[PDB]
Amino acid sequence: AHARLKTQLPQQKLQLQEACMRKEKSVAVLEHQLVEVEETVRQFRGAVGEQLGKMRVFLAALEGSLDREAERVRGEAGVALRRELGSLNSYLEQLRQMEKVLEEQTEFLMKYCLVTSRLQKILAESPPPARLDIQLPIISDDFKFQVWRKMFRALMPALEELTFDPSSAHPSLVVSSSGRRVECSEQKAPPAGEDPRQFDKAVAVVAHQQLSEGEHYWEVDVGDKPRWALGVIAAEAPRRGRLHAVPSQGLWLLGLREGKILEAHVEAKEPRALRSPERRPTRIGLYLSFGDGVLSFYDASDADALVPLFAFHERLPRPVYPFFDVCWHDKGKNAQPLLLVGP
Amino acid sequence: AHARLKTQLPQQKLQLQEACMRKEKSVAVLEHQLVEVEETVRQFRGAVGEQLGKMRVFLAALEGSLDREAERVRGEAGVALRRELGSLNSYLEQLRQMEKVLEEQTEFLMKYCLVTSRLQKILAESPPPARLDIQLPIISDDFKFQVWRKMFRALMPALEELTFDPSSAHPSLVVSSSGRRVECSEQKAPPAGEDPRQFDKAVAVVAHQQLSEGEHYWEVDVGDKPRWALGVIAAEAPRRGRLHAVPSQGLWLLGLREGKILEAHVEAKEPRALRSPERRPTRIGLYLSFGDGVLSFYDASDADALVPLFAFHERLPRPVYPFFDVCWHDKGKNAQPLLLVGP
Repeated sequence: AHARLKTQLPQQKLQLQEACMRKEKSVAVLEHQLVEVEETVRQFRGAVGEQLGKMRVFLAALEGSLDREAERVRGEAGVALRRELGSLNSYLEQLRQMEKVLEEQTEFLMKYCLVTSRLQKILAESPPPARLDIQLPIISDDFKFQVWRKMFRALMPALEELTFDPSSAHPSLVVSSSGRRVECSEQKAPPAGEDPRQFDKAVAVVAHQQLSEGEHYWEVDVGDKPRWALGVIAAEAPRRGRLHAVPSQGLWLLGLREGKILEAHVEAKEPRALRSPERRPTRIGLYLSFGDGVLSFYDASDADALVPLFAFHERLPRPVYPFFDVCWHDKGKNAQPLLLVGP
Repeated sequence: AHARLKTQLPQQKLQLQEACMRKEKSVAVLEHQLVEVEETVRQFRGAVGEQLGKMRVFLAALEGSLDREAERVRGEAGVALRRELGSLNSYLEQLRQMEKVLEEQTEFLMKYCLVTSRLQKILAESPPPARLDIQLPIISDDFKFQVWRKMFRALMPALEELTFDPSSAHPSLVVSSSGRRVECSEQKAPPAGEDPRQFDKAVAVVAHQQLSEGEHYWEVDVGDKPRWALGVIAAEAPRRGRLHAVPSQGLWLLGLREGKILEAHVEAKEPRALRSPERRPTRIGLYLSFGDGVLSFYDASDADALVPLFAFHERLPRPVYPFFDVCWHDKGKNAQPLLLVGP
């Protein structure tokens, strides 16, 4: 019995040592967990400070602009009214000199004609009364709302530097040397090449830059173009031949056709039409955020107020090229170009 | 000739004195004009500072709330993980004591059973592994937009203290003692009195307070009430008998009828219907600003995001009572009350 216990005791000692090692590993895990919680709280504070500081720097920029405009208009008004005051003071000094000369028989008769002529000239040279016109921008109760809508365009990041690929371009379309303007050519196009990257039948161009992650925003000036489409195309999605404008094939579109109808190309038998704004879209900004997987099309005709049109909410694959369907030229009826707005 | 000139000279002196007095008056006008321009620039700076400081104090309040929540969750996590660390340290100390006891024939055999039993109890009392769960609110790219919509409710002023008049109330309607709840009574109403202030046939109540000038905002919880109307009534507008819901008689309404249809009562043959939100309105805030003459009805179901419904833009007369058409009780089908939301 003693030998069995003496042989079993090292096994118990080894088990206790293993338990102590596991406890030490758990204590190290707990310490690193506490450190990581503190670092996560610091990072959350930093990120919320970044967002709210973007809001604060927009507000400070607007306040500085308004204060500078008020200072400039006050300076101009002060300069003009001081010119008027100096002219009035000169006229008053001349009138006082004329009165002093009139206060001072032969010499009086000799000087009376000159004094009367100078007084008549001074009276006829009377400047017109000044006008109380100050044209600083007035701020009513609505003004804060005018700021609030104005905040939206400021919230979105800087316009993504996008350029048009000549290689992926449809053969009819010609891309300008700057890379921000594409338009259809009335002349006959060359036959489509064997390169699968360029579009065969869908008359469209995709931008050069490759959106990968994070928030992105880019604006397209459409003008008064009759029919077009703006959106994103999946990199794995095929391009040769006609393309179904559905998220399932890999196209997220906001195709407008026949001038008035603005239909968002959602998965269905037919792209369901949205409601047209009271004035036609001339400049539309696409906002793609990969973190929440949203793609929103904001009508930006006035840079102050951006009104939403449609927002896809499904998760987006990486990477999606921005996509611009300029469509057929239609014997000059659709010659209006889609141009990227650059900062 | 000399006598005529000598007699005419005082007339010229008096004319010069009058011209000098006019010039002095003009100089005083110019000086006061410059002072008033400087004061107007100071007042414009003060007003824009007030609006942008309202925005900044909302942003600072949100930042303080988020920072306080982060600090509280860090403190709770630290307390819990320190409890776990203390338990692990106690277990490690017990294991070290057991190992030291095992390191130290008759005495060893006597103590071996107790040491083995204590080691087995310590091994069986092993705490489960900790879980890395921190529930601070995560902020994605969308979070700033979540702030921006949240700014709207913060931009509007505090909820106007409004109470229901029992005297102007329709005879069927009963107003609670607090003054923020009105509902129809199933019992038969007394005959309408000769007082012209209360409504004869239009089943409605107007609030006690008299809006005079400036921005004002007040919220009504409608619940799931089938038919009602919210708006403003001109003080000069007659109330006895049926009232045409038009701005020309003096009623600005957002009457909802038959549950789904939400029609803004604009001047026409028929009140033109708006578009219904995807979920029914349960709480609607009216915003009246006399400076720009706007009356806007914002659907406020979530206090963060307020979506506009309709905005009258015509100039409003002073003073307009807020107006609440609770309509006929309809044998218990329309017994749901309209209650004013109070801060």
